[PDB]
Amino acid sequence: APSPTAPEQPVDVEVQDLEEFALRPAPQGITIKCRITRDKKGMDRGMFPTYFLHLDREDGKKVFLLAGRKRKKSKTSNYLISVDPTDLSRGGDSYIGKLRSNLMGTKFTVYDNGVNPQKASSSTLESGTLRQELAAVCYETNVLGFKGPRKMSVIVPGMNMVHERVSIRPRNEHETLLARWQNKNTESIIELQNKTPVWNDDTQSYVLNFHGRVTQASVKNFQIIHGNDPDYIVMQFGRVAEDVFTMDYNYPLCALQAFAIALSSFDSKLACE
Repeated sequence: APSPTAPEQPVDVEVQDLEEFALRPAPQGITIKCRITRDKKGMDRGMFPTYFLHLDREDGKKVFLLAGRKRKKSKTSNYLISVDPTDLSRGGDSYIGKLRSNLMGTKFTVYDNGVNPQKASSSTLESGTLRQELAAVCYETNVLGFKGPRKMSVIVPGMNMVHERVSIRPRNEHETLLARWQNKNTESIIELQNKTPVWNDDTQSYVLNFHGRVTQASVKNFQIIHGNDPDYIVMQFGRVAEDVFTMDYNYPLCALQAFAIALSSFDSKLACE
């Protein structure tokens, strides 16, 4: 008697500590399905919106995971990412990570809530208090926007063989995620990119298969892959309504990397949506 083949059933991952969850790589074989809600409360007053990440459960329940919001006054551009929604949405500054862009809008870095290595701190520069780099996002600029979707590359800390994330605590400009990519120090990192949208001559549009989870065309819709493994979707992000988007991630990413990446797409100068 041969054994039956059963269909794979999705199981709801559970959440205890939110910070612990947010840094935990999606396990092998498991997709963490979420939605991001842009809350426009306060925009009438000149306030940047708060974005809420909720786990999108099979039973239909929505479990709060993270919130993100752009800081009022910086002459670059940055977001705080927090496990306290009230504090973030109401003007506070507690955070487990933060998303920083360059002047141009084309480069972003995701850090954790450790110490900036430019604070006059000699004491700290040595073990475990220093700022961790979690992700770097780079957006390509183009020739008047040559009738083509956004191109992005994403760099993250590499994984060990017990499938946990290394740690990258840059002490100088030489050791950032962006630096190691540019200088081809690729032992300690992973290079991801957005999956190429395929031009469809019938629809006269660029398309990807989001498998039912994205329903509206948008310049912000994307999927992230390892370049040499294009069938395996590492994360996907896309519009389902005016102020709501899905966000799904897989190994190696954790919620905070994926959310941070998604948030970077909302900022963009070349501001389109």
